[PDB]
Amino acid sequence: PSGSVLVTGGTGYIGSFTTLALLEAGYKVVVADNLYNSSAEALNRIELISGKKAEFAQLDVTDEAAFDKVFEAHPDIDSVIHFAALKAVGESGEKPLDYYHVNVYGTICLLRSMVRHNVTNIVFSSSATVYGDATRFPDMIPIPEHCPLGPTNPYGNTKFAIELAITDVINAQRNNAKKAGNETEAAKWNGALLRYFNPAGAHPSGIMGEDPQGVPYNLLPLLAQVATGKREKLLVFGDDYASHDGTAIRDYIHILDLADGHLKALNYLRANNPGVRAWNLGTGRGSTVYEMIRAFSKAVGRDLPYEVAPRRAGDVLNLTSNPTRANTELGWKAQRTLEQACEDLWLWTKNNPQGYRQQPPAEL
Amino acid sequence: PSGSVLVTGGTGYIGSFTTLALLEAGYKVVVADNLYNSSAEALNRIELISGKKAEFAQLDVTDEAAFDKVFEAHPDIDSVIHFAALKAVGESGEKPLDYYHVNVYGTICLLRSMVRHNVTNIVFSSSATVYGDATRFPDMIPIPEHCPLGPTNPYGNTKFAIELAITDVINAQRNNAKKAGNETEAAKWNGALLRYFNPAGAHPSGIMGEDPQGVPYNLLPLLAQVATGKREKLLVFGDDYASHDGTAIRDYIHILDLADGHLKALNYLRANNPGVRAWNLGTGRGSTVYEMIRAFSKAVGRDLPYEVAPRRAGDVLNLTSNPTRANTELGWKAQRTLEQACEDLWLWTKNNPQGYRQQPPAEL
Ligand SMILES: NC(=O)c1ccc[n+]([C@@H]2O[C@H](COP(=O)([O-])OP(=O)(O)OC[C@H]3O[C@@H](n4cnc5c(N)ncnc54)[C@H](O)[C@@H]3O)[C@@H](O)[C@H]2O)c1
Ligand SMILES: NC(=O)c1ccc[n+]([C@@H]2O[C@H](COP(=O)([O-])OP(=O)(O)OC[C@H]3O[C@@H](n4cnc5c(N)ncnc54)[C@H](O)[C@@H]3O)[C@@H](O)[C@H]2O)c1
Ligand SMILES: O=c1ccn([C@@H]2O[C@H](COP(=O)(O)OP(=O)(O)O[C@H]3O[C@H](CO)[C@@H](O)[C@H](O)[C@H]3O)[C@@H](O)[C@H]2O)c(=O)[nH]1
Ligand SMILES: O=c1ccn([C@@H]2O[C@H](COP(=O)(O)OP(=O)(O)O[C@H]3O[C@H](CO)[C@@H](O)[C@H](O)[C@H]3O)[C@@H](O)[C@H]2O)c(=O)[nH]1
Repeated sequence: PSGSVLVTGGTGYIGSFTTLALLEAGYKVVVADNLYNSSAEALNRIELISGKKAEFAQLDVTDEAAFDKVFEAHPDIDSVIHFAALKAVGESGEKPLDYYHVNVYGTICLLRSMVRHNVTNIVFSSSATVYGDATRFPDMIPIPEHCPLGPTNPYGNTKFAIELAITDVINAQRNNAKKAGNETEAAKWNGALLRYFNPAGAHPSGIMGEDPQGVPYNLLPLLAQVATGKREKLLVFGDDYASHDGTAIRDYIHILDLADGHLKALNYLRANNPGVRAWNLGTGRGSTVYEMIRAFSKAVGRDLPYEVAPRRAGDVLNLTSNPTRANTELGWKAQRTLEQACEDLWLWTKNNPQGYRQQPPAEL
Repeated sequence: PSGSVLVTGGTGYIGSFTTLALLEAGYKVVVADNLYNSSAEALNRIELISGKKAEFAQLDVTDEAAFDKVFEAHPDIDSVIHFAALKAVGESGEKPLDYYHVNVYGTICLLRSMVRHNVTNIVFSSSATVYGDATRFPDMIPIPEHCPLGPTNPYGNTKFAIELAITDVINAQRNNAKKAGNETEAAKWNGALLRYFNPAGAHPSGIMGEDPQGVPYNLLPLLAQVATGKREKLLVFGDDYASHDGTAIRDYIHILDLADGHLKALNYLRANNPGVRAWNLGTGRGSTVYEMIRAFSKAVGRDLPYEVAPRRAGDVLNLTSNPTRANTELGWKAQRTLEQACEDLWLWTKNNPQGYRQQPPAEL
């Protein structure tokens, strides 16, 4: 094997494609999830694509004893990728305690169990919401990693709190080893703070994609529901923004390039051993809402109906990425394009309108 | 009774004088502590001074079920003052996980139990370390509340993370009530973020003071050990600072004024109901290390011996407070002075060289 990796979440959206890329790289993957917002079927789809399958452990991330059982059964893990969290921004303003309990405390349980079993590498799933609004700063768009952090929602604060925790915990392990004159043990402890932006698309085979629980709230999944008949139309949130057409700007990156960025980051940790460092995982291409509706409509064939609604509270003007650091240091670049994401997203939705609770059509 | 209050910590340094001021105000106090860094004897000293005694509950703050038992036995609490935490800055760089588990997660358990039992007011014990170094900002000294936060140690990050949690949790309770057209229920939820600076001194009766576990590390307690014979001398950390004599600057506030600030804040919450707001609890008077050694030496009689050592890592130049907000809004001002603190501190140490594990001399 080319190494072992524990993947919390794993059965989730970004988690599934990440474990897929890991197995195809030759890694041994153990997936940890309580299946709150995903299905275990995603693993079966991985086996059909890669030929390899990951071991599955069903446990709550807030259960510290459960993390111990995993490391005791797999003492060769050495590195963990952390996806397990709650990601609904609006919901975080309704019940932030559940977010602080799952995201923050869940990470605490992980780190404690990590130190206890001597797994020294962690790759955290941070968001771009930690930057908040970047228009209050001159020449801060596109957004670099050295941008001062300041979230505007409880979800962002959880991610921001974890980043501070990851830095402190890991640096302590390194500094305590340096004090004891053990530079060897110090170099082993590393952390990758990957700040995702806006993910989109699915697998080109059309057998794997995003299948969450509850009602979708993101732009593309809602557009997919319009094009499939579940939704009547789309509600554009604000048309008076400082863009050219009037809609907000985001950085939409393909899920395949997003998941591949973990492989680059994990290698950079096992190589240089820089300790803790953050990286933006975007494309650098800013796209308006109107452009996305048009891009996805072109992928489907017909133009999807929409209606203009007032601005959504907490929505920033621009969230374009400055991925120059990730391109040079990690050697990672967004291969797939924005339009290329709409094509295999629509491929996934058209063939699988009911996600994983159905069996895909005759594919190969 | 003039209200009921749960006081986590309570048996600790700032906690003891706070519960003392609460009982003297007519409040009903239930003290929660695991006695990690304090003794239960402090309560007996309170009974001797105030005549009233607080109910004691021995429990870990990371035990959510224990918090439930308290609220179920005391359904009339309605408000909680949160002191329970780990405060050693240097130690936080050695084992930050224990700090994130006790400070951050302990607060999470409290809030969850608070929402569960409908106690709506919380007064958090924040530190001035959340400001970090304020010299990187023009005209930011003395330090106002609107200073952008940026800690330099894991201990500061825990306090900073909690502040964000307190804001999000409480604002959610208010906003959810507003959405349901219930402005009455929304006004009940409030939070006071009291950012302490540098506490000093003890009770003028000399029967109550600071008696922690382990070895002291703060300036005044170490000076007290020199003047009592336990220490040989004091080690001044750096004499090349940008002050007039060369030593660092801090804001030393008497523990009695510090504890009384909670009464003012608690009243401001039950009155205006502003939701969440931060207040600095200092004097505005900046004092160097040399001035403190001289001030305490004068309180003892003889001049204490000291030796100059290089700078301590993470020590900022200035930490003077800008308490103008606390003076106007809360109607709180530091009555006692700096020199007045050294006098009753030395009174406490001279008569009680072994803290609470001894019986005080014949006092009244
Ligand atoms: N989707 C986005 O636009 C976005 C953007 C930036 C960052 N992220 C972050 O990336 C990560 C993954 O996002 P995603 O889109 O893959 O979402 P997702 O919901 O598909 O993945 C999250 C996974 O966490 C699991 N989980 C939640 N609580 C758990 C618990 N207590 N115990 C065990 N498992 C638990 C869920 O079952 C799910 O599989 C999250 O941390 C999210 O905040 C996502
Ligand atoms: N001392 C300072 O210079 C300073 C300055 C700024 C802020 N503060 C903050 O003020 C608060 C009180 O400080 P203090 O000087 O009174 O220190 P302290 O040690 O006397 O008080 C802390 C109390 O917390 C208790 N405690 C710790 N962990 C616990 C747990 N898991 N369960 C139950 N109880 C637990 C201890 O037993 C102790 O009584 C702390 O939050 C501290 O960070 C102190
Ligand atoms: O029905 C809709 C949905 C969205 N939008 C707009 O489309 C853009 C993108 O919306 P969405 O997909 O919800 O993304 P963001 O609001 O940018 O935030 C998402 O992407 C973040 C990246 O950091 C994640 O952390 C969050 O969990 C996730 O809600 C925004 O400008 C919205 O105003 C609409 O106009 N109409
Ligand atoms: O032996 C000593 C101890 C201290 N100092 C100096 O005295 C000053 C005050 O030291 P100390 O009492 O340790 O206070 P701070 O370093 O300012 O921090 C304390 O006060 C904070 C207020 O926010 C709390 O949060 C921390 O827990 C606590 O360590 C500093 O300039 C030190 O460099 C010395 O020169 N020699």
